[PDB]
Amino acid sequence: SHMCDAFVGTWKLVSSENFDDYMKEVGVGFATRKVAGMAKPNMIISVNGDVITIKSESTFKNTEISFILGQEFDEVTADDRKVKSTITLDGGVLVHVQKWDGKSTTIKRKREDDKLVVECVMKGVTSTRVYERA
Ligand SMILES: Cc1sc(NC(=O)C2=C(C(=O)O)CCCC2)c(-c2nc(C3CC3)no2)c1C
Repeated sequence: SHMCDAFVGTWKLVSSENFDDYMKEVGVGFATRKVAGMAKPNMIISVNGDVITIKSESTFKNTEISFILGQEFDEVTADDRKVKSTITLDGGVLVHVQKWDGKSTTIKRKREDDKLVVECVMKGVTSTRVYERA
């Protein structure tokens, strides 16, 4: 058993708060925000040795990242930003920092009761996206 056991599985989005404003702050344009706003992605998390994989599967777009904790990687986001990402575990919370064009956003993923709560922060704007097991 190990580092991210309680994260592993298939998760479905059940609620989203303040996501449009988070997207605005990140720079997403109108049409993408509207289509992104409707999506109910599945989040699929797996671990194989030191490598963690997080897939996002939806109607719009399927994306995937694989990474080692603390080791920077290149990532193309759902809104087509080319970012440099680093994910660490801080007190049981996955902390994902994306850097691009002198900007930064932080996405925190944590287990709370039977949910996986995703908090997305850019400058003063927070969006909370709640997932349940599928
Ligand atoms: C079909 C989907 S899902 C999704 N984003 C998520 O699902 C996101 C999260 C999650 O995994 O819940 C958590 C992190 C933030 C994003 C987008 C989308 N994000 C963006 C900008 C805000 C980054 N632009 O588009 C689309 C088109």
